[PDB]
Amino acid sequence: RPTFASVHGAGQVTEVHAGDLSLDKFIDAATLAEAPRLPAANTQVRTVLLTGATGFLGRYLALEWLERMDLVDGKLICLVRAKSDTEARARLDKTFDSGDPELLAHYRALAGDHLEVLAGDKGEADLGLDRQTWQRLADTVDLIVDPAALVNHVLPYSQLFGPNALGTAELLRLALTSKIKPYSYTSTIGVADQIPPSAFTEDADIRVISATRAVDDSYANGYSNSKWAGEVLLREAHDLCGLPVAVFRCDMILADTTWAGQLNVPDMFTRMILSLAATGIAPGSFYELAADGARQRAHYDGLPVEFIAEAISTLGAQSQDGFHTYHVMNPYDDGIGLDEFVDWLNESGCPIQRIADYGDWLQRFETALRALPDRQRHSSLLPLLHNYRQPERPVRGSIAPTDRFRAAVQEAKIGPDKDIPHVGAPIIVKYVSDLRLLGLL
Repeated sequence: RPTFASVHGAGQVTEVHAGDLSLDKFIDAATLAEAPRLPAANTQVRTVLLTGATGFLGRYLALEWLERMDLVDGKLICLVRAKSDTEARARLDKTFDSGDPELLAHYRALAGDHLEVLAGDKGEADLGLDRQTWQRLADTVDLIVDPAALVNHVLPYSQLFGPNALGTAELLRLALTSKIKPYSYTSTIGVADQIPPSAFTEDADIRVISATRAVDDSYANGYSNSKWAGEVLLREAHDLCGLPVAVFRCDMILADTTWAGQLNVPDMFTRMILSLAATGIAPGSFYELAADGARQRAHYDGLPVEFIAEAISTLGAQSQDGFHTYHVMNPYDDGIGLDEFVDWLNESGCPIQRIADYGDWLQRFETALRALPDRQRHSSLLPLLHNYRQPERPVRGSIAPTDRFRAAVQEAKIGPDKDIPHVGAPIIVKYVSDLRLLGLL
């Protein structure tokens, strides 16, 4: 099998190059030679392969695809990690049994005729699948939707290579066999960590603007490198056979209001809301104060999960030809930041008082967190407090450009706003109600 050492280490690896991620290292010559000669899958999608359905964004994508497949009497095939197909199906079923009877009924009804779950692993040859089954997927899948990844901000690229880079290449083997398949991929806006902002855009070829990258100790260095590698491989595949590709660079994915009991508990944002609610204390401002000591206008760049899933699905690779990259970010200079979230929590009846001095708040906050019972404390912000030692510098809008994504969302009239949504009080309040349902508050 291809490995991080084999691909990038041909001393230790201190830098990686886009050029090293050539398809010949991952895919056999016969497949590569044949790919440009193959026919395309039917433009009308009737079979979808979705990875990461047990994930937070992934489960929302599974609902979108189950609904879409229900329209056309089609099939959704989900690749899930488990020791057997039966166990894999049980894991997915559990994902949707969260204390919301309506969600459970909706999933069950759709799943009965439109869902197939296969146990597998992206890092393994043939996705860990039986060869005949892999061939069936190659023959029948009309779209690959691939949000699965190991999302870990502290691990090195050497360890994230298998699930995130090699895993992309394995899916590409499928996309390049029998019939050419559109591929929708989620990346991270964090790939910009090593790219000059003046050069970073949606339209750019990632291989050109990020040809060489460092391997080091900076935050999320490994994770961002791993996601970049998947984008590079997709670019190589597109040059080879023209497969339609949609890359969605995401960041903060928030909970949403339709279904109860659905949160990404370990996520830093979830931990922050639980912590504020449980302790009842917030700082005068989460952000740097102005010269006159006033609270400054700020914006929290995050988007609710249902909107993101709908956008990835509607604007994805099956929707048009070519290679398209989108920045799934909240671009508004709307004044809705962490301080506003605290105010919304209070308006909802969750009493949170402000401690004016940031340092004073931080010490009181750590003490209060330490005093919480184990179940709350374990899911709190305490293990991540080092990230909050200083107040945040406020930003008006997003750090990333969103011109292509916003225009596409507006053109497709996605969601209630027919545009990228703002974050509102219901999103924040949903964290509290869900935390209560889950037993954390």
